[PDB]
Amino acid sequence: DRTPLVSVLLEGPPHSGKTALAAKIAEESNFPFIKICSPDKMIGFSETAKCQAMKKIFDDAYKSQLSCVVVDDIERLLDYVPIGPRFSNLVLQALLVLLKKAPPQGRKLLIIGTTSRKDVLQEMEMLNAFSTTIHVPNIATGEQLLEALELLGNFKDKERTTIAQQVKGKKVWIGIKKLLMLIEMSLQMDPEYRVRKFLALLREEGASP
Amino acid sequence: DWNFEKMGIGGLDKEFSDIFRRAFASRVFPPEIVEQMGCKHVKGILLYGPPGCGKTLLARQIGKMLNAREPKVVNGPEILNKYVGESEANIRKLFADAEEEQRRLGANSGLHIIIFDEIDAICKQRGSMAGSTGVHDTVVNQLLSKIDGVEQLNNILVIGMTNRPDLIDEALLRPGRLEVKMEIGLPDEKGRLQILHIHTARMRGHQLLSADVDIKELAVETKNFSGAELEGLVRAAQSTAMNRHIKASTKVEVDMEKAESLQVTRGDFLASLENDIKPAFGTNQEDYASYIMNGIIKWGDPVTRVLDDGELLVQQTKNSDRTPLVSVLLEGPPHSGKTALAAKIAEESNFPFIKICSPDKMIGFSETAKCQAMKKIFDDAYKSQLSCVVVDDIERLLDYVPIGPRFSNLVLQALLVLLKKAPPQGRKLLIIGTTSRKDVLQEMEMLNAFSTTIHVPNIATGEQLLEALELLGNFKDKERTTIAQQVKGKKVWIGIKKLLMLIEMSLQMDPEYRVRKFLALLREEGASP
Ligand SMILES: Nc1ncnc2c1ncn2[C@@H]1O[C@H](COP(=O)(O)OP(=O)(O)OP(=O)(O)O)[C@@H](O)[C@H]1O
Ligand SMILES: Nc1ncnc2c1ncn2[C@@H]1O[C@H](COP(=O)(O)OP(=O)(O)O)[C@@H](O)[C@H]1O
Repeated sequence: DRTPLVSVLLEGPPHSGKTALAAKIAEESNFPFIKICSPDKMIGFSETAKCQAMKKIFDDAYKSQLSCVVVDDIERLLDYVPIGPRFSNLVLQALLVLLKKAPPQGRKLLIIGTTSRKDVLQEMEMLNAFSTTIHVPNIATGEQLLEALELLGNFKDKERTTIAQQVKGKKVWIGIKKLLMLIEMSLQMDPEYRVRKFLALLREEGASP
Repeated sequence: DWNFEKMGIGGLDKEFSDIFRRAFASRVFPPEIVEQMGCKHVKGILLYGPPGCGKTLLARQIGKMLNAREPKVVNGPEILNKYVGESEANIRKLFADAEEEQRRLGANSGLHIIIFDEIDAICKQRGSMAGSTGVHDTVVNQLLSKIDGVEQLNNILVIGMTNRPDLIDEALLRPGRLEVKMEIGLPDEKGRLQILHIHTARMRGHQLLSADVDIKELAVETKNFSGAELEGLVRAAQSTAMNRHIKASTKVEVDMEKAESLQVTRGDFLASLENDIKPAFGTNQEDYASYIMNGIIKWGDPVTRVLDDGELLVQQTKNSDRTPLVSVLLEGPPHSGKTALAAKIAEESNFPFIKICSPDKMIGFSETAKCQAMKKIFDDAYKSQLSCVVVDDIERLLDYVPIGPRFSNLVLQALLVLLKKAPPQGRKLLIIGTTSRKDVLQEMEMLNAFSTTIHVPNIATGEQLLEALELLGNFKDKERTTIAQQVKGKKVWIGIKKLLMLIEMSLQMDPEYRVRKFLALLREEGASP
């Protein structure tokens, strides 16, 4: 009752799977009113239109005894691009004002964010508004890679052994979505050369943490 | 009576049954039980889909089915007038007969039908902010007041048709107003079969069609036709058959009975298919001739490598379930001929819907117009079971110039967003980009959105240039030997288009002095990366 408004930021490396986890949390919330404010439904909008859309979503969110709103891929809303830099000021000011506005008496709210560039948000003095942050990591060991390959269920036992013998000798750094894409790309060759191409792609993609 | 087929509509099996069940189930049941229950009647429905797929026809047929009076067709753009209180007056004139007849006859009145066409051009979301009210904030208010107001009308039905179902107000779609929504999409094989039967029943009856015409074949041939396209095909075929009959009669003194025997039509169908009808949601054969103009000549292994990689990507995007969206980027030095290979891959794709987006058609356009054009192209691409879209130059769409640097941010955001949006369930897409400056793209952080990259190199050996000259076949044997001896050294660096231009320029001198000019031009050019 002393904290009617809460916030949280989910951040990590790209191709790591943030939106899915945010949606899963929202679904498991069991709240009467759940919404998503994504940037792919505002293609071509100017600044003021985006401001109006965000305000309209939050106005509706303010008319229920409970709520939950997800703002995902913030850096797309702000219109950021490293050259310059350049971005939109009106949207940033609107978001900063809305992140600390209390609903009418007796009602409650919860906001979840998402991003892939934490430092750039830190430079704008934004992390002073979010109450806390959570970190989503990538795959960082051969055992986890083999476990994921098993759970997906693509390769046989002999191929599992062949890949393990070579891949258990060091550490790896790869996201989950990229892993699915690599598997799908590998499966287009003839049955003989599948594992070789998979290993070649994995070696090429591998980079220092 | 339902008999969807008898009425004159084919391919609408479920989008008719659901309508009949949900909306019209309380108009035909015995009045006694309906009155005993005490349930009102639905007050309208909404139809949205691609143009030319048979919406207005369904509205008129529904109107005729219920013994309703003559519908009042209205066009959305025509209601607006520039004086105060003229648009509202027009919107308020359509509901006169219903009010008068209910006031007179009590509760035994008939049924009136009103058809709004392009309902999204007068009814847009109202502006909440003070001082930011729209210009058409009164038409919507008048329409909302009339549809369901203080005085009830229980003898009306409003049918609205549109194409952009997401711009319409949200107070106009609650269960009281226009509470049923339906989608009419492009017909599949069975729908085309039914439509062709409906449109050739008359010719079959009058005994004019040949015995060698097979409707199933023509059903398979047309892949993304709508109804209007099929009807136009039939009419064009019959017209060309008439023209052939007249030509045969005039050319020769043959008996008229022979001409009437020739009145049967077999080749007309294929001729019209290949030369008369141009689908909007189908492959276009007129553009590849304008991009791959001089053809693909195999001068080395790199061409084979690139084509094989493209084929692999296509085969992946066809037969996958975990990746409905795939992207690829062709990058290389200038004048290497990237657009030609991209178009060749697209042509060899064998996909129902192929389109090319290039900046040549956007001269003088402001950035917002370019955004709208790209959005429309992708929106069209989202309506087919398979697709392929080509973005020609990703460096002129941005208006990049090294000084500054200066470019347009909004188009870049549109591109970055549109490379991640997946199509509706079950449909698949493929995107091929073509660029000449990959480093600047990497600076903008666009190179991480793509999936894979392909490299298109230049000629880098003497024997490759000699083989290219052989394939082009311009110079004779002695000049061939002279050139081969001169540049046997493998330190050449030239683009294919530049090679064509140099050959054309060098050919303009007299027969004696032709090799020297070509060699001088080649030497003047660069010789290393
Ligand atoms: N193997 C080949 N690869 C590419 N183009 C070829 C080949 N053989 C012949 N050509 C011809 O070369 C020309 C290719 O020019 P194209 O328009 O693709 O250039 P480009 O690389 O897009 O140019 P720029 O980057 O300067 O805009 C076409 O006439 C094509 O017919
Ligand atoms: N399902 C169908 N079966 C047969 N013909 C159709 C069908 N749908 C459309 N047509 C043809 O298309 C023509 C025009 O359709 P139209 O009413 O203009 O559609 P829209 O509402 O998209 O403008 C009609 O005259 C009709 O012959």
